[PDB]
Amino acid sequence: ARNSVLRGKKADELEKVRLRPGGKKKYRLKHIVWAANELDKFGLAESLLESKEGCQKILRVLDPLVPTGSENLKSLFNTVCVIWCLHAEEKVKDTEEAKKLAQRHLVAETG
Amino acid sequence: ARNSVLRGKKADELEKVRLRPGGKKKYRLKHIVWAANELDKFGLAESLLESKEGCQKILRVLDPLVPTGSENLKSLFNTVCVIWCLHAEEKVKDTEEAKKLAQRHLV
Amino acid sequence: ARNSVLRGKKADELEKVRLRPGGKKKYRLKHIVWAANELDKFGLAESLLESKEGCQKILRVLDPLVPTGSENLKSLFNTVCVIWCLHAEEKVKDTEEAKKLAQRHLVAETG
Amino acid sequence: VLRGKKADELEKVRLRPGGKKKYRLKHIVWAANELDKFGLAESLLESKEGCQKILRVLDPLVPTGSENLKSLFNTVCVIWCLHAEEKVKDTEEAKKLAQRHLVAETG
Amino acid sequence: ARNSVLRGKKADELEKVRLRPGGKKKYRLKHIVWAANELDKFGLAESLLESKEGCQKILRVLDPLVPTGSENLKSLFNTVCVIWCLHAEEKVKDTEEAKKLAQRHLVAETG
Amino acid sequence: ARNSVLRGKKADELEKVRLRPGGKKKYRLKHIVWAANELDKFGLAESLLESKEGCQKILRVLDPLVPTGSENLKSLFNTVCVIWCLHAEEKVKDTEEAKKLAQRHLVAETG
Amino acid sequence: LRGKKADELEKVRLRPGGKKKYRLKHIVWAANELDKFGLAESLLESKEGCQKILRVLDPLVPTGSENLKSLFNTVCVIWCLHAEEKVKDTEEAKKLAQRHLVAETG
Amino acid sequence: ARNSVLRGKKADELEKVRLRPGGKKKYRLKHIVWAANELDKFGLAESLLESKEGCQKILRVLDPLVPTGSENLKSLFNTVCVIWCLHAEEKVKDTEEAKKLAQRHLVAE
Amino acid sequence: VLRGKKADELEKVRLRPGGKKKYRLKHIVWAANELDKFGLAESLLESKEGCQKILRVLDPLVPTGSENLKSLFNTVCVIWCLHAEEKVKDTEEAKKLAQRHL
Amino acid sequence: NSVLRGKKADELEKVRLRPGGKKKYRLKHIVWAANELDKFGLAESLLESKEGCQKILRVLDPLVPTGSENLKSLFNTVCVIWCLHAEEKVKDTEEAKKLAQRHLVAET
Amino acid sequence: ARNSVLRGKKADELEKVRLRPGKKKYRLKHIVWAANELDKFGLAESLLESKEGCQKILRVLDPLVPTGSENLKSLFNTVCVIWCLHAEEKVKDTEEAKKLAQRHLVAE
Amino acid sequence: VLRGKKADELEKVRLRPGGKKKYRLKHIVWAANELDKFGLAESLLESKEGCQKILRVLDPLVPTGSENLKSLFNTVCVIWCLHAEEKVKDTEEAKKLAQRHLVAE
Amino acid sequence: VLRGKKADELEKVRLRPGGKKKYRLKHIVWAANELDKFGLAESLLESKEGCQKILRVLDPLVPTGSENLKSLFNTVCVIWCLHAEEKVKDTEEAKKLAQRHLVAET
Amino acid sequence: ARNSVLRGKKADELEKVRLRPGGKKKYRLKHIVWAANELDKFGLAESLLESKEGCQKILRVLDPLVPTGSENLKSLFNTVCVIWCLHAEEKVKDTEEAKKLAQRHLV
Amino acid sequence: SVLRGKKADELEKVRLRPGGKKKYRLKHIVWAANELDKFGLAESLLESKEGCQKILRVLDPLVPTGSENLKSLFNTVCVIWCLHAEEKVKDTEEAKKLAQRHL
Amino acid sequence: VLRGKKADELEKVRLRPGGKKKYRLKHIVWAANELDKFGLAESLLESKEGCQKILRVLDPLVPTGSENLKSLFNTVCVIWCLHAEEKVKDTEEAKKLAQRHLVAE
Repeated sequence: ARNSVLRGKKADELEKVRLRPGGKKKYRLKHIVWAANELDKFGLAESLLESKEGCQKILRVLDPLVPTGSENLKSLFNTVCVIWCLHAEEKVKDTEEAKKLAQRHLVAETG
Repeated sequence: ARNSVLRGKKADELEKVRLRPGGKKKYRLKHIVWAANELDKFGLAESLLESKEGCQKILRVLDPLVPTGSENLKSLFNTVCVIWCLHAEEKVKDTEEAKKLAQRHLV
Repeated sequence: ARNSVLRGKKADELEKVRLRPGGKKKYRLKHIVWAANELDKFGLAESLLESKEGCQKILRVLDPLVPTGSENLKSLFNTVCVIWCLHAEEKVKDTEEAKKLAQRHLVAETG
Repeated sequence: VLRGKKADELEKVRLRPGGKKKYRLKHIVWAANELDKFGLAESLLESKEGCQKILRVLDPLVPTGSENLKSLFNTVCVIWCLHAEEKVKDTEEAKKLAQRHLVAETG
Repeated sequence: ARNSVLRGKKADELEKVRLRPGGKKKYRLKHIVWAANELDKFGLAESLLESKEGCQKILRVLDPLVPTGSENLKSLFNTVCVIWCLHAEEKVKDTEEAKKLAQRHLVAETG
Repeated sequence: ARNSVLRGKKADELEKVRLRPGGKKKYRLKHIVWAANELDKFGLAESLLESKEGCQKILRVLDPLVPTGSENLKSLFNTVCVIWCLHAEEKVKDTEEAKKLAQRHLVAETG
Repeated sequence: LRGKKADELEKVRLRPGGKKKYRLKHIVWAANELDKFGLAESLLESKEGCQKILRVLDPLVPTGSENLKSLFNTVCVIWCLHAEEKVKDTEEAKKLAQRHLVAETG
Repeated sequence: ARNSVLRGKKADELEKVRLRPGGKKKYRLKHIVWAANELDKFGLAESLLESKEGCQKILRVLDPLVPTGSENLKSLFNTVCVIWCLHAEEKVKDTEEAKKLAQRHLVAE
Repeated sequence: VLRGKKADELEKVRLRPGGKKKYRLKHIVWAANELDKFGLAESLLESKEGCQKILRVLDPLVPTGSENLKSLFNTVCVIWCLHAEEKVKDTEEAKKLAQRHL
Repeated sequence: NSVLRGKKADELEKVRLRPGGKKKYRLKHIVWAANELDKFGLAESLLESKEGCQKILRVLDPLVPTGSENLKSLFNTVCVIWCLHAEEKVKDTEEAKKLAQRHLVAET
Repeated sequence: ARNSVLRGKKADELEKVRLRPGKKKYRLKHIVWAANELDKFGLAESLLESKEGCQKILRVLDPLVPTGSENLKSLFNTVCVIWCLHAEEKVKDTEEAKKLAQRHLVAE
Repeated sequence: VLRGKKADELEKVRLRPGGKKKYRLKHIVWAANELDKFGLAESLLESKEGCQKILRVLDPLVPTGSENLKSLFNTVCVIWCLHAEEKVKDTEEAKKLAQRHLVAE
Repeated sequence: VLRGKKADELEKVRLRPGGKKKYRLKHIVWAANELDKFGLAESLLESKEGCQKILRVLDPLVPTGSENLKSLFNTVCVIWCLHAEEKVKDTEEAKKLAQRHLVAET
Repeated sequence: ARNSVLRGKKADELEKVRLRPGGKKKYRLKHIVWAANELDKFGLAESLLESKEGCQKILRVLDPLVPTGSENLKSLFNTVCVIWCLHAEEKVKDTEEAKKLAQRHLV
Repeated sequence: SVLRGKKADELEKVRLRPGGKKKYRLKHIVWAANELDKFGLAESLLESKEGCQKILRVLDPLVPTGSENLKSLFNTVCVIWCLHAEEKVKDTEEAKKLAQRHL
Repeated sequence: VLRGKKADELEKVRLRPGGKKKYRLKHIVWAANELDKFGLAESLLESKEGCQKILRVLDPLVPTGSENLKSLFNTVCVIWCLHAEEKVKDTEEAKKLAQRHLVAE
C-alpha cells in the first residue's frame, strides 16, 4: 500500500519534487504505487521502497540494466532515487537532483 | 498538518478526483493545505476539514456566499465538498459530482 | 536475512544497547533474526523491521496484546522498540531507554 | 452508572468531533447492555479503573471492529474521561485521551 | 499487482463465483486488489493470498475478529475463503460455499 | 521461518527427494532456509517460494543467469525446481528429475 | 595490451592482500573466454572497448561463476591500465571501473 | 568501518564462534573493531582484515612477537585467526580451533 | 507568556534538528527581554499574529544578524508554531512553517 | 494541568536533577509526577501547595527505603516542589530532598 | 549601460510587463532609472545584471521597503521585475513580480 | 583604497580603545571583500563620501548585525576619519566622529 | 591537479556573479572528467597554454553548447586565469579575460 | 568527613578493590580523605567526590593533565576512577579495571 | 553573598574599562560565581583574598588562549581580590596589574 | 598541507552538524598558521600521530578556550579522521572520534 512506502510528511515532501529539473509537473502519490508494481513485475520485493537501504538495494540491481533500459526502467530508477532522498531526508527539487544525490551514494558504496 | 484532513486511503482517493468532470487534472495534497489556510483567513478553525460534520458546517457558512463569491471561494466550497465526500466515503470522480452529493446533504 | 533489516553501523549501534538498564549482556545479531521469525509466527511481515514506520506499525498491533502477553511477546516488543531507536538514530543505552522513546512516539501518534 | 455531575458532563460531550449532537443517557444504557454481550460486568463503567479494564478487553478488536463495537469502545472512552475528570469536548478527543493512557500504562 | 495473487485459470475461475448464493454479480479482479490492500493494514503480508496455506493462515488470524468485526473484515474473510478454494482447486459456486469449504479445512486444522 | 515455504506432507516429501540422481543424501529443512535467504540477496521476494506460480517466477528470473552463474546459483535454481514440484503435487526421485518437470512447465510457459 | 601496459599490469595483484601478480597468461585466458561470449578480443585494447565488456558482464556479476568474475576482474584491471589509473590489486581496479560504470549510467 | 571486515553471513557466522573453548561468551562485532584499531598502532593496514591472504599477512608480521607478547597482542592475534577462517570459510567452534587452523596455514607456507 | 500545554509543548521542541537538548522557560524569558531591547512590545509574543509582526521586522535583518537575533527570530518562529497549533519537531521545522506563513 | 506557574515554574528549571550534573528539571517531570500520584489515589492538587506536598511525603516516607526506582523519583520530585512552595532555594535534588526530609522528621 | 542589465531576447519580454496588475508596460528607461537609483545607494549596477545580484539588491533594500519612500518602493519592485526576467519566470505585472522575487528572498 | 599618508595614519589607530593592537592593512583588505559580500562597491572606501554612503546603508543593521558587520562598519568609520583628515586614536573614537556626522546629515 | 597558492585562490572565486558558492576541488575533478569525453588530456589544465588549447577547441561549441559544456569552458577559463596570474571575483570575470585573450591571439 | 563521600556498603566494597591490577594490597579509608585533600589543594570542590556525576566532572578536569601528570595526579585520577565505579554501582577489582570503566564513561 | 558591606559598595566604584563610565555591578559577582561552578571550583573562594588567589593562580595559564568569558572572570576575580586586599584600584586594568604582581 | 584524495575528502565534511557549508582549503590554511602561534610544529597536521599529538596539547585548553582555539581543536579532529580513513559527516562527529581515540590513549 502507498501508506507503507511514503506517508505523513514524506508524502508532502514528495509532491514538492518536480518530474523534471525546470518543469512544473510534480510527483504525486500515483508515482509511488507505480514503482511498487514495477518492482513486482520483475520479482523484486516492494518492501525495499520502505527504506533508504532497500531503495539502495533496488538501485544496485537496476543499474547494470539502465544502459539498455526502457522508459519504465529508466524512470523507475529515477522514482526510487526520489524515494531514497526522502528516506535519507535530502531536500531535492527535481528528479535530476535526486539522481545526483542517490547515485553519489551508489558510486561511493561501490566496492 | 495535511495528515490530519486526509490520510492513507483518503489521501489516495482524493488524488483520484479530477478537478473538472471531463478534465484530466486531479487533486493533489497542495489543495488541502491551501483550503486549510483559507479557513485560517476566515477565522474558521481549520479542524473542521477533518470531519464530514465539520465540513458540512463549512458548506453551510459558505453556501449563501456562493452566488456572489469569487474564484477562490467557489473553489474552496468545491474543495471542502470533495473533502466531505471523502470523509463520507461517497465516491465522486470530479468536483461537480462532489457538490451534488454534498449539497444534497445540506438540504 | 539479517543483512536486510539491520546492516553496517546500525548493527554495530545495536550491539552497544544493553538488554537491561544496567546489565552487561548487550543485544547481538541473533536478536534480529529471532524478532523477525517471531513476527512470522503471527502473520506479520518481516520487512516491517526495515523501517521505523514499519516498526511503529508493529508496535501499534502488538500494544493491545502486551497486558496478557508471554515473554516472547514482550521480548519482541522490546526488540522492535530497540530497532526503532536505531532507524530513528536515537542513542539509547538499554531496552528501557528504547521502550521510553518508542512508546513516547506511540503515545504521541495515538489519536 | 453515571449520576449527578457525571451525567451533566456527559451531555456536554459531542457524539462526533465536528457535529452538534451530544451524548445522552441512552448511550450509557446501550453500552451497559452491550457489555452484557461480552460477559463484561456493567459495574465496570462506574469507575476509571473499571473503564480501563473494558478498554483493555476491547482494544485488540478496534482496528477490525464493527461500528457497534466501536460505539461501545468510544463510549467507554468518554466515560473514562468523566471518571478521569479530564475535559473532553467530543468523542474522538476522549478516545485520544483514553488510548493515550492505555498505551502508556502498557509495559 | 493483481497478477501475483491470482493468475491464469485461477483468475478466470474467480469470475465464475457469485458474491451471493443466489445472486448473479460474480467476483471481479478489483475484489482481489481490495482484499490484498486490506491485509497490508494488520501488518499481514499480501503474499499469503498467493497460496492456499497462506490463505488458511489469514483465516486463523481473522477468525477471532469475525464475531465483532466490520463487514469489511467479513468481506476480507469471505474473499480469502474464495481465494483459498481457488488455490486448493476446489470447485465452488458462491461465496458461502467457499466459506464452508475453507472453514471445514480450518476447523479440521484446529489443534 | 521454514514453515511458510513447505509444511506437513510437503515437508515430509522434500526429505525423500535425492540431491543427486544416484545419491543417497536427501533434502533437508536447512536447504529450504538457504534458498530462501539467497533470494533476499537478489532482491527476489522470499514469498515466491511459497507457491508453484512464484517458483516458476523465480525460474524465469534465474534462467538467464544459469549459463554464467555460480554453483551456489545452480543450487538455488535446482532447489526451486524441487520446491516447485512439491507445490505442483508432482513426484520426483531426485533433483535432476525435478528440473526436468519444472523446466518442462517453464518451456511450455515460454510465450 | 602490449609492452608498457603489460609491464604496468604485472605490478597488479591477483588479490588485494596476496603476493601473486598478474601475468601474460591472465590476458590469454581472458581473451579466450571472451570468444565464448562472442565478444571481440580487440575490445581489451581500449578503455572504451573495456567499458563495453564490463557493461555486458555487469548484469551477471552478482550471480556469476568464479570464472565469470575472473574475466570481469581482469577486464577491470585492463580498464585501469588504459584509463591510466594507478591500481595495485584486483579489488582497487574493480572498485574503480565499476565506479566509472555507475557514474556513466543514466 | 567494521562493515568492511566482515558482513552478511560472515558477520553472522562470526557470532557463532565461541571465545574461550568451554565458556559461554562468543565473538561480537566489538572484537573486529578492537582488532582493527589495534592494527593502527602497528601501522599494519586495516584493509588486511578484509582478506584471508591479508589476514595471513597480518599473522606473518605478528608471529615473531607472540611467544613473549602482551595479552593485547595475544588477543589481537587470535581474533585475526578466526577472521581468516571466516574469509576462508573453514568452520570453527572456539578460539583454539581457529588458532590451530590459522597457524597450520601460516607454518605450511 | 506561555503556560500549561503550550509550555509543555515548547519543552518538547528540539533546539537543533537532531539533538536531545530542548527548549525551556529561560528561552522565553530571554526572548521576552530581547524584544524590550529593540523597543518592541512584549505582548506580541502571546499571539501568532503579534509573533509574525516580529518575524516581519526581523526577516530583512537575518542575513546579517548576530547569533542573538538569529536565535530570537528562530525562537519566535517556534512560538508562532505553538500559537498556530502546527506541530514541529525542531527549530528549523518551525522556521519553514513560520516563513511559509510570511 | 498548570500545576506550577509563575516564577516557581522558572525556578524549577534551575534545579539540577543529580548533584553534580547539568540536566535540570523540565515540565515533563512535573507532568510525570502528577501521573504517578494518580496511581496511588492521591490528588494531583496536592502538588499545588507545600502542605499538600507534605501529605504526599508522609504517605511515601515509609516506602522510601525499599522504594522502587519510580517511587524514589516521585518522592524526590515532590521534595523539590515542596521547596518551591516553601520558598527554599536548592541547587539539586539531594539538597531539596534534605530540607523537605528534615522538615518531615521535625514535625513529630 | 542599459545593455548590460537586460538585453535582447529579455528586453522584448520586459516590455510585456505591466506597471500595475494596467495597460502601460515597462520600458527601457525603467532599467536605467533603477540602475541610476542604485547609484544613490552606492550599490553596484552590476548586481542588476544577474538574478543572484538582483536578490542581493533585494536583500539590501528590503529593510527599507516597509518604511521606504515612493522612489524606494519602486526600486525594489523594478528589481523584482528584472529578477523575474533573469530567472526566466514570466510575470504579467509588478505585483506578481514582487511576489515571485520576494518568495525567493524569504526562502533564503 | 587607502594608501599614501592615509595608510601610514591608519596604522596609528587602535583596534580597541586602549589595547596594543592597532589597525593594519589586513583590515582594509578584509573590509573591501566584506563590501563585496554586500553588493557595495569597494571604491566607496576610497572617499569620505563613499564611506559616508557605506555607513548609511549599514546603520540600520548595526543593532542586530553580526560581528563581521559591526567590524566592517567599525573599519569604515576609521577610513572616513582618514579621508576627512580627523585625528582618531581608536575604533570607538572613529565610530563617535563618523556617526556624529551621520546623524547631522 | 592544482596545489600551493593556486588551489587556495581557486577556492575563493565565486561560481555565479552575485552569489557566495565558491569553486571547490570537486569542480576541478568534474572538469577533468568531462575533458576525457573529448579526448583531451587532463594534464592540459596544468598550464595557461594547455588550458588555451582547451578553450580554442570548445570556443566554437560555446554558443550552441549544452550546460555541461558551458560549465567546462567556464571552469577552464578560471584555471587559465589562475595560471596566467589574473585575479577574478567570479566565473564571469574569468570568461571575460580568457575570451578576450582568445580573440586577441588570432 | 570521609563518610560523606563513601559510606557503609560502598565503604566496604572500596576496601575490596586492589591498589594494582592483580595485586592484593587494597584500598583504605585514608584514600578517600587524601583524595579530598588533593582536590582542596587544586581548589576543586570536595563536594564533587560524593556523586558519580561530580566524580566524572573531576576526571574531565584531570584527564588532559594525565599524559604529563604527576604520580600524585595519576593517583588522584585513579582514586576518583575507583570512587566513581563505586558510586556508579559497577563492580571492579583493581584500579586498572576502574580506569578502563571510568574512562569508558568519560566520552 | 560574596561581597557585602563596604566591599560591595567599593566594587561599584571600579570602572569595567580603564577609561569609561560603566562600572561593576552585583550581577557580575553572581555571574563570576556561576562561572566557578561551571568548572567545579569552590564558590566560597571568592569571599577571601586567598581563595581568590587560588582561582587566579589556576586560571592564569589559561589567559593567553582563553575566551573573554574567562578574561571577564579573570578580571572580576582580579577586582574581587583587590577589594579583599583593600587595594583601592579605579578600573579593571588597574586591578589586573596589582593582582598578577601577587602571582 | 593535504593533497588530492585527502583534500577532496576534506571538502565533503560540513562545519555545522546538519548545515551545508562544507570544509574548505582555508580551514586548513587558518589552522596551519594558528598552530604556529603555539610553537607547535606545522607538520604535525600531516599525520594521525602528530594530530593526536596536537589534540593532546590543546585539549586542556578547550573548556575555557576561545572559539579561535576551539576552531583549531575541532579542525584537527577533522584532519585526524582523514589520516584515520574514517568517513565522518561534520565537525561534531569528527570531534567525537578524534577525542575518544585521545581518551583511550
